[PDB]
Amino acid sequence: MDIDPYKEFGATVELLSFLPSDFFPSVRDLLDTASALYREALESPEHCSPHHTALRQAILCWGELMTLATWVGNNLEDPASRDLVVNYVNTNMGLKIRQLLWFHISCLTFGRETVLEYLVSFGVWIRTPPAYRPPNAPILSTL
Amino acid sequence: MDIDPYKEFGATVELLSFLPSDFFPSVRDLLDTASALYREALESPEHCSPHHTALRQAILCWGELMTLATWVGNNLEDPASRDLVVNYVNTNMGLKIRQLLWFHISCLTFGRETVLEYLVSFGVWIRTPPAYRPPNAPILST
Amino acid sequence: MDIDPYKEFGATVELLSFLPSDFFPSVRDLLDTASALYREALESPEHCSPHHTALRQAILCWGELMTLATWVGNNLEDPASRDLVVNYVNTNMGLKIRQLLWFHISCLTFGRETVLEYLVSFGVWIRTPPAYRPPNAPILST
Amino acid sequence: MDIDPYKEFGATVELLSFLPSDFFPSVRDLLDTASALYREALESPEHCSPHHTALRQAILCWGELMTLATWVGNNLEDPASRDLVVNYVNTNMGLKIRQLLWFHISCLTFGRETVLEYLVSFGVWIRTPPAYRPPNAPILSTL
Amino acid sequence: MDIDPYKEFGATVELLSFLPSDFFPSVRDLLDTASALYREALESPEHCSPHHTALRQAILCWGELMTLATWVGNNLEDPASRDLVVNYVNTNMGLKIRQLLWFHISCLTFGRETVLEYLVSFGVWIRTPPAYRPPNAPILST
Amino acid sequence: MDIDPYKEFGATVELLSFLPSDFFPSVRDLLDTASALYREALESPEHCSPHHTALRQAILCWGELMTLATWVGNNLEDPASRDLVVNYVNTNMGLKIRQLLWFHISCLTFGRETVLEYLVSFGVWIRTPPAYRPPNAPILSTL
Repeated sequence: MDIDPYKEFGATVELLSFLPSDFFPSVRDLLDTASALYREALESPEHCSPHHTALRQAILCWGELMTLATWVGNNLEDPASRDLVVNYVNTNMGLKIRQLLWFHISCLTFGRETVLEYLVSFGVWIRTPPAYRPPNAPILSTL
Repeated sequence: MDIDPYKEFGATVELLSFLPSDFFPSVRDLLDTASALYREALESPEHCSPHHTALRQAILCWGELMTLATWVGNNLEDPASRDLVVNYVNTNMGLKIRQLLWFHISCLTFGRETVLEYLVSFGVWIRTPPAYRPPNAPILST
Repeated sequence: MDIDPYKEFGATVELLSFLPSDFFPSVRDLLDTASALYREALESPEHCSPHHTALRQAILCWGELMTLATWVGNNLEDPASRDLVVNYVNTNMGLKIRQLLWFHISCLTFGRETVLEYLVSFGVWIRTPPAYRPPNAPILST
Repeated sequence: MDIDPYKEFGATVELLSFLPSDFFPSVRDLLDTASALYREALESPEHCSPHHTALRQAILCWGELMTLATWVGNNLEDPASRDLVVNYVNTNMGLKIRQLLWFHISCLTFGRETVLEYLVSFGVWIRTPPAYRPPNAPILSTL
Repeated sequence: MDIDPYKEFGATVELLSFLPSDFFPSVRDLLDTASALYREALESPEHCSPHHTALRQAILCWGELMTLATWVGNNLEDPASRDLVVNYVNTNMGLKIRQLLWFHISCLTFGRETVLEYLVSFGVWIRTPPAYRPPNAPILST
Repeated sequence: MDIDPYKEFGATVELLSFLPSDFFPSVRDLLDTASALYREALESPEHCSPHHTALRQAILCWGELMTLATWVGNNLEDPASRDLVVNYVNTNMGLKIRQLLWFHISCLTFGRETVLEYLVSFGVWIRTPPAYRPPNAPILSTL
């Protein structure tokens, strides 16, 4: 089927799109911030929000990838190739895990509302030829 | 953090262990059955349930794997290892995705409780000395 | 337009897929069982139910096929191909008519819900790794 | 058993009989008009009327025939014969699908009542030796 | 994003289809008629209706084509190819611009309901073995 | 008849002119965004607003071009000429689509008024000799 991981949460991949690669922080730091401030919840037996759920679920798919790597490590041979893989994992696939981890964690910290609004305004901005883009981009805050 | 896929849904990685690895059916079949009776919802724009959410995501996770699985086969020159990876993805990672798709699709179909009851009800059979283990094992149903 | 035989009756061509082709019994038997417990109604002059209506029509569709099946055998001179057709009719087209007669006669007999539940309840079994698939498969009944 | 596809709908094959071959329009156009103005319904999960039901069911038997043809096409050999079949399909069998598609669609558009009445009066007419038949036949309308 | 220019006006492209393509009048004609009885409005500063709005925009899209059209014959040498373009424009596209301008100008003239009613009406009549149909096809009136 | 696509939206082509043409984002982008936040509506059987309507219809004129385009690159023999047309479309006609797509998507996202004001405002900035045209420029968003 065609599942947009974002509909549920009133967002759509096309929207969450305009956020440029450089925008999301490190998978680590993402993970890091999640455990830093949602661990307890995340660990707990309480689904805490469709948001929380997804987050766990993602924090997890990521791990599996980490292992796919660590095994491609002590298993794939021709370094050159065993490396081709490890980077695909570590990068492309990573970048994706980043959005997810971002979109969620952030909602968890400013609210689907605040987050979505941000996304909309960020777009507007980023969609602007520099010639007219205000100097600095729109940072996400709590208001 | 140590997040258990199954904690919030009343089960636990430990519990699911009751079920023998070679028992969850084919990812395909799982996907197949999901789209067969949840396409709609899954596709809906309203979490229909934590189960729904989970399932959606797991489906999608598997998906990413499949793409990695492809680009690997389309970017690893040396077959030997390309194939080495193209399987691990397609097989081991598969197991996990398999458990997930089952535990959730299964609940969506029969009910967390029923499902959990099943898991327990299954252990038994499976852990029962061959001497006395019924011909038919327990099976989920309505 | 893409009309699904089974949409209005709460199922769907996809769902019925759960059942293996070589599982619907013989057109005969179907017809036989229909006339055995619905001749009356089927023959009545009041739709007794959308199911009834459908069934009536499907019975009749099969019928037309059978006639085509005959006139072919009585009008195609070259056996080879005459026989070529006389089978396709009698066999492939048959499958479909078979599913139909079953899904409807079955509901008429046990109940859309029960029937639908059955289909789902069946998938399971069928999709269950041989290692653990019960001896007896699920079966409809009262 | 002896099922008259028309009893259900207070009609009988003998009645629906007098309608002459030339009377029904093309299977296509029938189909065409159905999709043109009942598609939605027809597609929908709602049985919409014993009428609708039958219609779907027929729109469908027709298709199967189309395929019986298309396969007799890329499968039957001796053209001469592979053609004998394709025409039986396309004609005799077709003419029948036509009535059905007609009788239903029409009720769906003027009502079992109006339709049946028409049929009765049409008969009367058509059953008349030309010597006495009014010039033009009775067309079906909404009143 | 599947968008049917006709949905919001209670009609559909498949419906507008029902009428034979050759039955819609000339872009010119249509155009001239819109100007004939709507210039004012179309030109007006207040959308006078979804119809007006659509119609307006439609007149304008057509325009851009007539332009693309020109610049082509005015920048293209290979006339066969230059003409291929210049025609496809005036044909396969016009036909659409044709029905679109008709569905709207006609609605603004007789009324959505009617227009719609007309469509089925004719469509059907036109497909009726003449032996049995009103003598002369129907037409739009207030 | 001289029809201004913008008149009935209390603005005019001559006004939008304030915005330097090179400033509208990509048709894609624009489309992408429209879908990110209006698909649902756009798609619906309810005219939702002059904006929605105009917009639906423009989202289409585009496609008609993208199609004339495709067909062109598939029926014109002489390539150089093919590629001539294929650009004048994909590029020139495009800008105009770009304008609409923006102007409408933009009002639907921030409001005819706002949108209108933006223009006048942006105008000012831009009209301003470099010597004095400030750092950031006007821009719609959520502060």
